[PDB]
Amino acid sequence: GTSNRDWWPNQLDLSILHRHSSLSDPMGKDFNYAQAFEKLDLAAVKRDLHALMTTSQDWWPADFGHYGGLFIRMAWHSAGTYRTADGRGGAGEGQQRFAPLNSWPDNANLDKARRLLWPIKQKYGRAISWADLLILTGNVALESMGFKTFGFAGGRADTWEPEDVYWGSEKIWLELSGGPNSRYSGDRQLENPLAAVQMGLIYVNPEGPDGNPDPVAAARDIRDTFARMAMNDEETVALIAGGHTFGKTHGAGPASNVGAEPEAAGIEAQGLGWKSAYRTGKGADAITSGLEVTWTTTPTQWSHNFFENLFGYEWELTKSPAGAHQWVAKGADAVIPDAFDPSKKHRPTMLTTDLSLRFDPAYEKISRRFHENPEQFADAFARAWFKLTHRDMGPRARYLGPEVPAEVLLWQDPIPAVDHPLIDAADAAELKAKVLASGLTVSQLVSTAWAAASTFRGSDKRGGANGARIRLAPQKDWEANQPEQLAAVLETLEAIRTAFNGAQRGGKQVSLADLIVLAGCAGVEQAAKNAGHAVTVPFAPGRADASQEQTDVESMAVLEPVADGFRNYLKGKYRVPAEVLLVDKAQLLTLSAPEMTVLLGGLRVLGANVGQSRHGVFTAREQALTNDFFVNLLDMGTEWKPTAADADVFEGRDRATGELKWTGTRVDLVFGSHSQLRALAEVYGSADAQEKFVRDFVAVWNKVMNLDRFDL
Amino acid sequence: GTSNRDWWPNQLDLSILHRHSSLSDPMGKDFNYAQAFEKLDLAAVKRDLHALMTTSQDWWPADFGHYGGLFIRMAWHSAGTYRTADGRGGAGEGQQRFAPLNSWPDNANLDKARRLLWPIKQKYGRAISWADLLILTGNVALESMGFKTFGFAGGRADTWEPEDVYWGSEKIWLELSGGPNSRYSGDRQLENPLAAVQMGLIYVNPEGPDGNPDPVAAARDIRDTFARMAMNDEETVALIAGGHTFGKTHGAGPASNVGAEPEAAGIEAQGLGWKSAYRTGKGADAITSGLEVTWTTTPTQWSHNFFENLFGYEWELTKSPAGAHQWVAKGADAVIPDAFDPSKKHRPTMLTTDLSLRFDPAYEKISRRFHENPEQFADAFARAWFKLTHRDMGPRARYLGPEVPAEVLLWQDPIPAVDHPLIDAADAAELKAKVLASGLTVSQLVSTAWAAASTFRGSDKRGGANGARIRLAPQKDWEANQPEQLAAVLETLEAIRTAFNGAQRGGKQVSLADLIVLAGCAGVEQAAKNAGHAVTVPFAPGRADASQEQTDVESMAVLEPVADGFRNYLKGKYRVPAEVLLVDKAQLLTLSAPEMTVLLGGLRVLGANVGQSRHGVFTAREQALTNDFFVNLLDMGTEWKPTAADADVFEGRDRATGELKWTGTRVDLVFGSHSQLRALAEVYGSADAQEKFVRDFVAVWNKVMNLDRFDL
Ligand code: HEM
Ligand code: HEM
Ligand SMILES: [Cl-]
Ligand code: NA
Ligand code: NA
Repeated sequence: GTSNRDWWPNQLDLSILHRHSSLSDPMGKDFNYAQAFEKLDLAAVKRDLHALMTTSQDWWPADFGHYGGLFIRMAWHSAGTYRTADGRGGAGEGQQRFAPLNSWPDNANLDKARRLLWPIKQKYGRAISWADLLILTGNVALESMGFKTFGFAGGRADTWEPEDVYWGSEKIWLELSGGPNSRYSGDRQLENPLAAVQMGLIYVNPEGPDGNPDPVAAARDIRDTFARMAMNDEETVALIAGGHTFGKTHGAGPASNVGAEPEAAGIEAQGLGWKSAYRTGKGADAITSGLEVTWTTTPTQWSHNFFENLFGYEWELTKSPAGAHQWVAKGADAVIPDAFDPSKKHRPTMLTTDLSLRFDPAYEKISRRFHENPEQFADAFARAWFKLTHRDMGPRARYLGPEVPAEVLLWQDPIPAVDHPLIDAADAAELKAKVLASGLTVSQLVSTAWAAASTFRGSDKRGGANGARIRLAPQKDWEANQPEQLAAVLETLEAIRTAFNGAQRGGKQVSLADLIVLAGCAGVEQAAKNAGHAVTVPFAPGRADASQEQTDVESMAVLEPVADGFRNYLKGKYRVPAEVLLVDKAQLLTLSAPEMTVLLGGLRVLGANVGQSRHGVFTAREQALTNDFFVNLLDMGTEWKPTAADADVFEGRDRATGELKWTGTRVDLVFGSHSQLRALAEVYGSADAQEKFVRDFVAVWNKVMNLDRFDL
Repeated sequence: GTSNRDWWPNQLDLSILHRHSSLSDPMGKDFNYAQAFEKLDLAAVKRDLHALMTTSQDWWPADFGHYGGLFIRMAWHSAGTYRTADGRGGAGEGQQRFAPLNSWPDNANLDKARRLLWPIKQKYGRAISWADLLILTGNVALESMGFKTFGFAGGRADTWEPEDVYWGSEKIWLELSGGPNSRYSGDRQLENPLAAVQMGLIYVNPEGPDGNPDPVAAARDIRDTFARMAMNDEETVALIAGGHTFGKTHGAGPASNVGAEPEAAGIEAQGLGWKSAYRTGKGADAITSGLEVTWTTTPTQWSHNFFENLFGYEWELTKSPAGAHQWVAKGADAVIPDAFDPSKKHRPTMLTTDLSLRFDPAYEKISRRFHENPEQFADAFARAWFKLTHRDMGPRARYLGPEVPAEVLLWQDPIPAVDHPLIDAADAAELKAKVLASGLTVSQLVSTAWAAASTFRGSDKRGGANGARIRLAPQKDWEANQPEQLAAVLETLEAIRTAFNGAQRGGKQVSLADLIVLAGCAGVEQAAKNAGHAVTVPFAPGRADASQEQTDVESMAVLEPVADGFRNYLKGKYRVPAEVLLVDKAQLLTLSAPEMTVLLGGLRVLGANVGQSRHGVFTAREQALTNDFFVNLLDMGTEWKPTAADADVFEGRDRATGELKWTGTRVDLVFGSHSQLRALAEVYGSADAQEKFVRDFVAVWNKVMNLDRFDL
């Protein structure tokens, strides 16, 4: 059947805003995962997982009689899709069990790992999510083989359909770089927001860059992709050598033996894939990557044998039974045990990418330190394994269960505890009146609260107004945040705060983080009053102020809005049309198409635009909350044309007289162009819509102010 | 960006079950269109629409100074997408304003017509839908130009995104037959469920079949496509001759002047398309179809001039100014007015498809009768226009406002009024005990109530258990309904009815329609009891029994289920795989994926399979309501393979011993295979899910029993 996407392959896709509907969710609308998890007997789950580690199924026999290695790779792959650029991927939604990730070549035979866990998932039911189980299983694998983990948090709710993610433009799995859809340009520059070298890989090609078995060149791809997944040199070395302390690769015969990935397989495979015609198809005959490497003398026990082997031998380029590049120890004894035959032993082997840890000069210093000091190695690995598997879980308030680490980590963007009484309804009314009496405008108050709250992204639950980090480096200097206007608003608000907190009894006080949001609420109420409408904007106190010392300035760079349609802002020119970037921004904010529409039309007439640009400001009563944006956009008395200067900017002229009435961007005019957005704009631009516009605008304003409020 | 559809273009699409969520809907979840429409001043709207008819806009000037013809085409095209095969298309959801229909070639310049209506839509807001306004505007155009309509119902709620319709497989607009995705095979057989001859046409090609100007062969396409839109010979002639009493076609210059359709046009076109470089690009210079035909000497007034011209001249094949085939009257004077220049007159002209009404022998007799009896033409056209424009609105109980015709029409599948007290909860408990004491089994009761209720489709709101049509021709004879078993159940239930109605005083009686659904509910109660669960199934009385004379046997044939995965039924072998037909059926029943999953798992263990097939009956306690289907399907102890005889039947064998445990169809095993369906099966197959399975099943059972209950 030919679809709208076939006919008009470049039209905006709004479906990404309407995923995760009550319709697709088999749980009741009242289902609370946290409430179910908090009654889970986690100790009983961990005992079942521990017994599973050494209970081989004949449909996928356990290497060395232990599934630990397989389950560590499973949990590492669940977490390893994460990109810092947009916070998409990671383990936080259990997306490994859906398309496309369930059928990525780098996830080959993790279908077997997930099937081994069905009996335990079945036993504990809704009290443990697949998303949590995949990570827990990884932890129990490590614990069962003598490794002390840093801890574990539950709270990853299951999802019921594929995340809409840009994974790249290539039309062939594992396509080498330099093709018609190359993710590389210039001097091997990987396109944002990608964090893997090839379509269907987690980070890098274990053979080396585009198959070239050079460990030095491979090191470059390792550093670049791992930085793009929030990992520095020390963390990267600890993770790779930590993982490759356990288990083995599978390359027993030619890859051409392996059949269809799960999403392409027959219905009778019942959700499994990569069926191999090679000998038994499994166990001693398994083919996964096409490499055949076993790193250590005890693949089912924690050791420091990975670095002993890395540094204790010289390495020779060789080929797996499948014809993949890999390395073997020159002049070595057969010291490595076979996975199935207790009478066979093998020489030490390494991947190109393992030799990166010795032949990259910066990696070599860390690898030597970890070699000489295996206790430093074990602590770095434990901290990195925690960070990897929790990086997208959001604030510490979301962390459930008895194994949550007490140590607060810089990477968590921590919020101090609140140790004092909160402001009540009468206090909030008093502070709103003081804000409005200071002379701060609707535009200053709405702009500032928008700038603070709109850094939130539901992809990894980073950002939001909690913390008041808008006052700190680097947020206070982001071009979109208008740093000089921002500094003047914050100076006034901080004087209001000091005066209010000075006058209080009983330790009651208000955070700047709360006052920034409450001020924006006053601005919206004033705008409604300006329009002749009395509304109360909801407000929930309880935000706290984080310090500069509790803020990683480098990690915060990825939250800079370089495109924000709701402020008619574009830092530079991009491949991607501005209207596509607007819908991407709405998805990160968790907004529906109706919520995006009403929010943007309101923000335009409140003066939220960066630099007080007139673009899209379709009103003669700026700083009044009206549906003017919609009534004026949909007026067929106005005709629109691109400017000679700039084809991304449109003039709206009286169709009769040619008089210039308005200017607008692609972000403004898409609401009068796109057939589904124009239908929404019509509802808000109708003569009966004033009360609905104000109500809906206040609702979506309050939603944005509260995105990071997991403390509630 | 490469998507799951790009990687796996044959996988099932579940997104069609999760459209029309609260997320995409700008209205509150409490919004009731019927209540809004009931408060509309319909008189005021019609005055505004009368005024609009002759208020010409410069950007699309009115032919003859009256938009009536354009608006009649607009309304005809809104209604004209309808197919009897699945009930999809039609005017009932206002889909002409969305992709792809807003951009079909046959809908060229109807973007101008919809834009002319924006001021009226704006003025009345949510109190009149686009869907109601398109039809009402058609009605007012006819009334303006002197034709009395049969009436008008409101109540078509607006929709907020495109409907998922199979319009065909061609990848080229207007592709002629015999291409690589031909909708024709054999002796010009049109594939079900399509009801148009080319991709992007409403019914037929106005030049003739694949552009060959033979009015006799064109008549064959007209008869076939109109039949597939529920219209017989009389209705077809009345509609074509009626429509083409008004207005004109547009082909003033070559089609190459005409630019991008609306979904392809620049953002500056603000939702309009087909911008033309020919002269002024509008009015006298307009290009829409490429044909240049004006039928009557009074194109803005009801006349008898269509059939006077048709029969009154001999016709000569000629070419429009765009190169299109059309016909001119031999030796005629210039009697037809110009649309713009009072000093120009034209000879009569006709389309190939107009001449069909004269040169097809069966049409010729109707056309001659209409020519000789113009009152019979006016009455037939008025009745056909009402049917065309209301065909997909469902039972008369949905019809709103003060212009609803009182006459009950056979095509409405009418239900008699209830004129008696209904059964109460005490009566319902008595009837259920009598049903269970009769000896009717769980399997008999569930199968019968499923057969009765599951004919409903939300596409045109035809079907359902109201009317007890399962006891009439043709439903009582349908293979899927198991005619011999059905006869036996109906006889027993009619004996219980006769005895209950005979014992009543005060006129109280129960309909067979009610008793069939109540007897199904008792069957589900009994099944729950068989499984040790205490369950009440909700029931709402008030169905009535329709007569055979109130049931058009030929119209009822299109509701026959030739595929029903819920009974593991396939009537023959189709090109579409059975799991695609299952999701298609779920969409028609208005089911979500979770609802489809629970229902099918339950029906399999209750014995609802046609012919008592063992396929998918994965329980050892048939007629007990359990989640056995899920627990057994997901059991990894079982391995599945297609049979020798039949690649569409699968055997489930113990992995260890090779013993046969189960058999299943594609419809059974897709729940074990598709990654999203398997995630749902797992919820219902978990150790904590027995009660949730029972309660979810009862909810979706009652939902199906109530689908056609608009009387509530
Ligand atoms: C440059 C980064 C990495 C590369 C290129 C890489 C590559 C690979 C490859 C090709 C395999 C073999 C797959 C098979 O044939 O079964 C594998 C196995 C494995 N990897 Fe990695 N890996 C990397 C990082 C990591 C990290 C960060 C972890 C965990 C902290 C990890 C843990 C494992 C484990 C446990 C296995 C063994 C699976 C088993 O026993 O079945 N890897 N790796
Ligand atoms: C065999 C079936 C039919 C064919 C092939 C057909 C074909 C056409 C074509 C090609 C046009 C010219 C479009 C243009 O260039 O602007 C037209 C116009 C029109 N048709 Fe039909 N039509 C059919 C049936 C109907 C029916 C059922 C109705 C209404 C009951 C209808 C009412 C109209 C009217 C009112 C116009 C004039 C538009 C104007 O004045 O702007 N037609 N038709
Ligand atoms: Cl639930
Ligand atoms: Na994420
Ligand atoms: Na329909």
